Amino acid sequence: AEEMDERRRQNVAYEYLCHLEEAKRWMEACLGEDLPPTTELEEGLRNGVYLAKLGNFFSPKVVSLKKIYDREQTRYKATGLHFRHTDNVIQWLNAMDEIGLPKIFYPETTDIYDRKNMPRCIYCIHALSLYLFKLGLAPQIQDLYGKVDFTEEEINNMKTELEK
Amino acid sequence: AEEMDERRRQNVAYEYLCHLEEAKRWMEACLGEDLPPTTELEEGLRNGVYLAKLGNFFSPKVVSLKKIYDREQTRYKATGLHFRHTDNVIQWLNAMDEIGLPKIFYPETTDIYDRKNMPRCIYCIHALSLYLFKLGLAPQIQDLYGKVDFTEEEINNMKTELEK
Repeated sequence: AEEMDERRRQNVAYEYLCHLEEAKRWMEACLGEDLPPTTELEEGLRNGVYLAKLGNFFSPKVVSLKKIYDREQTRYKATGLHFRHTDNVIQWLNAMDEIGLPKIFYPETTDIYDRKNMPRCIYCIHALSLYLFKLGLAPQIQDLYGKVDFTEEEINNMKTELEK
Repeated sequence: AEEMDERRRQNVAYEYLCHLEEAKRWMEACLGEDLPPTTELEEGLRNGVYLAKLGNFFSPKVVSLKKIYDREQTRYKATGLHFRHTDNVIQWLNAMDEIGLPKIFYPETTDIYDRKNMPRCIYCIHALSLYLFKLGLAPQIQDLYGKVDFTEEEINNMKTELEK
């Protein structure tokens, strides 16, 4: 009975990993390049490069690839996050505003850059996917709730990450 | 400078009130009846009656108006929530699953019944609205961010509610 609030927690972690995995595959399907491992996707979206590319994918008229800061992430891999990376997240936000995705789904720059609330970012990706799909601008995102598994260590890691 | 994290907080509350107002009007537009005041909408969705009605509106195959418990909410007005109201929320959930709304957006029964996380409910309504609109089953939800105002007292009440 007391272990219920300890197993339900395991479930949340698992479900979030599935949603992450789904976001990862869909972005890859759209971008045509590999994204970091599902287990490291959150940290891998922080510099906003992938998001800005996603923006270019559906709203090219608003997000030019040549104007993305550290497009190859060489700077990021080398020194880490830089204040200028924030512009990338903003380009993505502008991309979504251009195509009509309702703002209630938008995360704040800090939510992704300072990783204050990455889940909010994932949820937005998912909503953007549903919106893009209905406009016939991107493939449908997958649903992997039960077809995908993760090691006990990964669920455990995600669990503690979703708490403290 | 210290009042920034106290004004930004005011903004969040305001934004949420706008989202609630938008969900309220859209549901009314779909249902053809009045819903409680935007300021009391959250508490007013707890018994799931309006949600089940929303369910019947887009998936009558799954939700029969006659199988909604306390459809007139007479029980509710008399005595508060009753365990049997939980079924209404569940009918709404089944409605969404039937039309194919991605599960990532679904709140848990407890989130709305025990009011553990009503915002999750509101965000789901918005995703549902976006989806239903693309299916041509319902009118488009409005964007009221700037067009609408609330009293200071209301912004304030919502603010403290969104914290402790």
